[PDB]
Amino acid sequence: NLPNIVILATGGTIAGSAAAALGVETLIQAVPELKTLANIKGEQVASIGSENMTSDVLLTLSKRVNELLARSDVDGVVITHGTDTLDESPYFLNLTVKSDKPVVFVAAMRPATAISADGPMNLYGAVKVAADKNSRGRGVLVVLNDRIGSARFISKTNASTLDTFKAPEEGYLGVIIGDKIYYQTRLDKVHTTRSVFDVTNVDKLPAVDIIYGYQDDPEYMYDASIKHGVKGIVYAGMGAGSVSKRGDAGIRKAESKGIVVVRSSRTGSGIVPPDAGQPGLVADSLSPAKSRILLMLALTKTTNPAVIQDYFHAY
Amino acid sequence: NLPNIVILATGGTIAGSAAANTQTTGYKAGALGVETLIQAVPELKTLANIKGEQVASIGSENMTSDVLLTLSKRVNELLARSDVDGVVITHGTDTLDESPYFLNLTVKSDKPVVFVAAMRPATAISADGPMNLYGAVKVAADKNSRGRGVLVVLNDRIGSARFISKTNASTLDTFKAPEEGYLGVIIGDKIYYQTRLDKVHTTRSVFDVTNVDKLPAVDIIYGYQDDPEYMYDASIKHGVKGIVYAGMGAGSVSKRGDAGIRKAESKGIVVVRSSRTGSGIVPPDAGQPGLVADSLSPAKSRILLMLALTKTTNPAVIQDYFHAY
Amino acid sequence: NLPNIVILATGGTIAGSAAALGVETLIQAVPELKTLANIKGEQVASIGSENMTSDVLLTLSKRVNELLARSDVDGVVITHGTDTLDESPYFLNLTVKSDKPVVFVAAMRPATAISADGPMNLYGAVKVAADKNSRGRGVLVVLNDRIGSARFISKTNASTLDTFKAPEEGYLGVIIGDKIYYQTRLDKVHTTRSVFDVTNVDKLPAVDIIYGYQDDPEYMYDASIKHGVKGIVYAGMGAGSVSKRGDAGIRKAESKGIVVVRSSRTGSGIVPPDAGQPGLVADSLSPAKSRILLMLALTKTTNPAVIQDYFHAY
Amino acid sequence: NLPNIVILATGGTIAGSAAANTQAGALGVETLIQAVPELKTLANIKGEQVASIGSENMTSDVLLTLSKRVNELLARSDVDGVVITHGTDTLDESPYFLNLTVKSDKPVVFVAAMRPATAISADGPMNLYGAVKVAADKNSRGRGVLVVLNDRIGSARFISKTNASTLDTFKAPEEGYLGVIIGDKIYYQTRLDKVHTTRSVFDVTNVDKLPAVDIIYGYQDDPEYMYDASIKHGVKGIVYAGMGAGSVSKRGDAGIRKAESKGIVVVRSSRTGSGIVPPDAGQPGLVADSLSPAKSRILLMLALTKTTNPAVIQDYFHAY
Ligand SMILES: N[C@@H](CC(=O)O)C(=O)O
Ligand SMILES: N[C@@H](CC(=O)O)C(=O)O
Ligand SMILES: N[C@@H](CC(=O)O)C(=O)O
Ligand SMILES: N[C@@H](CC(=O)O)C(=O)O
Repeated sequence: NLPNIVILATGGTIAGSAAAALGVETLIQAVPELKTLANIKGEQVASIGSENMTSDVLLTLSKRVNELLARSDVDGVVITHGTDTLDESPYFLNLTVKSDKPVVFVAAMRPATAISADGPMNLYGAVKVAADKNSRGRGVLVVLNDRIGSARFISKTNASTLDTFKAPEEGYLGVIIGDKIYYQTRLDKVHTTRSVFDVTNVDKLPAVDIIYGYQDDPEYMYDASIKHGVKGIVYAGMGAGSVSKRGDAGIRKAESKGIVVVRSSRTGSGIVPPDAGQPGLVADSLSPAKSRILLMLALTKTTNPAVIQDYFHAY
Repeated sequence: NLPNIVILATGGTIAGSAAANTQTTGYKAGALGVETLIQAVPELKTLANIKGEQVASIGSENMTSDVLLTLSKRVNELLARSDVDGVVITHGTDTLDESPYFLNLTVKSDKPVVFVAAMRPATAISADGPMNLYGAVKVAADKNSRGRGVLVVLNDRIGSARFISKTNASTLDTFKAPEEGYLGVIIGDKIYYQTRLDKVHTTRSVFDVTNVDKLPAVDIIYGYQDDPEYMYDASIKHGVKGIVYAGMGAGSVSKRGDAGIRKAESKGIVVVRSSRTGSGIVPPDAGQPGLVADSLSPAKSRILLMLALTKTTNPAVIQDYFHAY
Repeated sequence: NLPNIVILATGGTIAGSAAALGVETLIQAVPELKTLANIKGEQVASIGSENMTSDVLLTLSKRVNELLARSDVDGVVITHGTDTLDESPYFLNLTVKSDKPVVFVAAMRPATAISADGPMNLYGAVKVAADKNSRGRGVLVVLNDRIGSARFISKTNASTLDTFKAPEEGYLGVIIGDKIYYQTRLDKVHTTRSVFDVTNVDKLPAVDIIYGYQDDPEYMYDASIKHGVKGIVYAGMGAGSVSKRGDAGIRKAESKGIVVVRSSRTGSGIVPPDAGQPGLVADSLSPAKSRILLMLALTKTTNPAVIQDYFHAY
Repeated sequence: NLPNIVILATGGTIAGSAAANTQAGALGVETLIQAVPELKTLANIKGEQVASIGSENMTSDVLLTLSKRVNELLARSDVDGVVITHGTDTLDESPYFLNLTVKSDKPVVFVAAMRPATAISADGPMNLYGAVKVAADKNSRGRGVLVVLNDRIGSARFISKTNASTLDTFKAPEEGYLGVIIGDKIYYQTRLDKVHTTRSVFDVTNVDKLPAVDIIYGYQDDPEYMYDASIKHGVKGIVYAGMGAGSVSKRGDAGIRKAESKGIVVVRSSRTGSGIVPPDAGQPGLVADSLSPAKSRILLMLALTKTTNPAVIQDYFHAY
């Protein structure tokens, strides 16, 4: 009679130890309170720092997620993950998961052996959220610090705080307070069941690099991407994707070689607006790191700029 | 009879023209002169005797350190004069993260140095420029602005060069510091100071570019999943003196990054691990290469690192700098 | 071919003169509205929103409902002051019953100020209202290039242009470079799905807001009691926490049939249920929005459990 | 060798228990101290139990007691600083009281915790550690009264509970934090540009009862009678939690004026949660500057022990 939730562990600080790494079965054991929310099965997809998360491991994760959500005896899925790269992995699965069932990413800033470690509660909130049927159809979820954020908006905004994960402009989809879920907001983009993206039959994703925008920014960074035959480049623009004349050169250069370039921003938030005056596609409100994921996945369907641009406004 | 303020222009949307007023995105930055700017706010004659000066007429995307030196040498030139009470600097927003901070390190006077910008062209409806400029001259003329570090004014806020930054691509209230706030606000034609910068700045800064003609080259390299090593090889192949890593979370290096950083350190390039995050502390970790950016943005870390390398190549001296400025 | 939009004028700083105004002056001032829609102006009232009252709200609410029921009205823009934009839009959010966009707009600076925000806000509001894609999103609050939900957004700073924020909830959408980007949707009961109708209401119940604080006087409840208020909202310390003096005074009111909601003086967040304390609980609703919900709920029911649920659903 | 730090306990959720860890009985100061053995690496601790209450119930009387005692401790050469355990519900006020009230350079760090000590991932232990770390840094000196939760060091003058229930609640969007605590080092970033502690004129050393000040909220249809009830019960000051920038409706206008008739001092603050309420000649009452309703009661309250002069009280609000 209780929901059947699978915890796929991938590593991260939620799984570390010290005197201030640890497998899935322990994370579960450190919170016996999980018993009261779901029947839990644990599975170890990887044990790496999320900084070392790569498109390849994401292909395995995504495939295993869809494989499990296809099952009649799996109600939702909770994914244990680091925070340094939690910007990208949930957005990946938001684009790539074929189910309506809850996929929920959980993480912690303090390791399990820290004074007032956030992992235990984050995990509890994440399983509770996953075990809720009202949690379906919401897109991939990101749960830490009592907040349920959308994979499309939520990112790490502070380097070291427990409350890092924010989306200033779009808030949190909802909230977990006093052992109650409080949904307030619904993502208004294409995701999960409605997404045209399918990585089920993909062995390898196209390479996509990220170039920063800044005063005196080198044109030779683009030459690198161009040389190594990268498929896409995400410019992390000054302000609203603004390019200097080196950005301009580098980008236009890349574009003649058939490299799809998307101008995002280095600011943290907001719309990069369309502009005939500048080269490259526009990222809408997509962060540089999430733009990479969308571009990377977009480059498995098409190379067409207007089409991909279309994705960038809808996804 | 009243304070003598000088406005030094560098271009930017504050001085952008556009064909129509409904249009907010995609125009000509630095199309108009400091005199056109000043003329549109005749209210400034209530605050200051104003002299305008055109240092540059570029969009701040194209702001180069070469113009920064020139600008920094000029501010110091003026504030040393008896007839100059404070400077206002009109500037783009795209790169207003870095120019204020630069002069925060290189200005040598108590006097107010207030950068000012607009998110909307002068032609836009409800253009923020005039009010912003009014506030900028206000702050500058007020003796009580003295010794507060270099200041950034937009949207009735007075932020510190050290903390403030463009936090949104396109909104008027872009310039924020979640963790540090604003030194002061401007409300009902009054200045309210609330905060002071608890870092080293201006008069007490050890960095002096009065006689420097070429600042050392510093590249920023982003952190992300599947980040390539070859970007580090690129900076090395080009004789760069410092690299700022815009790291994942608190400057976390991937395998590729660790190796890339480490190649750079071999050939004597100083590496600072900053954060793509947007705020907060990158703490020392002796299990990771390069030094640590404290709470300085990749943009700002690039500036300090650059100016640091004019003084020393000592990794420990520079690490001290990040913790102090 | 171009959408029909009625701008309903209520007053506010968006319509103020200085030495450093009717709906038609406002319209005249943004000639670019003509590119967005065909515009009719109406002056519902001309007050500072600080002087906005339930009975003017009713007049407005019915008029809005009346306008939106026409074939030839596509949407409604309400010009209004900021000091009470917390309340007015939420009111309409529950009482309106078309999917047609109802867009409140305001300005922190008067039209005469350097870099006055009125014109641009008014432009945005109309653009939003004239967009087919705006339908059925609940009542909206446009200022400073954001589309806020009436359920969430509130004045968070006394005097800045960007005052209107909902930290926990962000914006519904945004207006950048002359285009609208919708991003999130109100996951609460609103407009067409709301049970709250005021068509047949002449006077709304009286509801007071009492502030929570160290040494808070119990007599404030005694006062609200003397004047036979129907409901009290408590702007509690923290998550709606009562002192002994608040505990007893609320319990006092509750025994006289007055319905008490416990909200927060904090600015955001959930006041969770608690059997150890009296009053109902305000979910994430502010004190000012709690008033609007409670006073409307009092037109329907006096039943604590039903009222309580409204606060979790609406 | 190590700094001597006194912990003064007043109660609060930091000292709060519950039946299960997934969700109240009181816990002593020494229970809080033994829960964190790592404190001994930071300082010598003395525990002192001043009160044991929810901060809902914190009164101006106990704050007087809390003040006199903190001044008495800090006056000693062998006391380097004091950490105060206090509920979150009324940390808006107590800290600011002490900020005007303490005569010492020496750190006064308030600490609290949003989740009970009993709760899974409870925030009490780490918060206090932080609070003691700050109180035992000699660099915490001369910064005014300090508030530590969620790794942040906030100024008493600015910081407030902005969310009902979350861990990161205590913010000040316009002013930020004075410092933060990250990876077991303190990082100072900002200084309070206001009169505080040693420069304050507010002396309650010989004050037994504080004047009464009510807070009356501003809203649509706001009743004039709140003001009358304030008046009837001999209140010496009223703080107005106004609409926008302390804006008064016809009723608050009449009501304030009435209270001004009786020599009740009124301050127009704001219900919004941040920002400047400007002077407006065409409106009654004094003006709060950027002070919240809660902190305004506190500043008004103390000003009325010193003076009843409208001009002088207004100066306090632009200075403190
Ligand atoms: N390096 C860690 C950081 C964290 O989880 O907080 C990670 O795996 O992402
Ligand atoms: N592209 C412009 C943006 C602005 O100033 O608002 C610049 O940086 O010059
Ligand atoms: N007093 C004005 C303030 C404003 O609109 O900004 C009002 O009507 O609310
Ligand atoms: N009721 C508690 C709330 C808390 O501390 O979290 C108090 O203020 O004492």
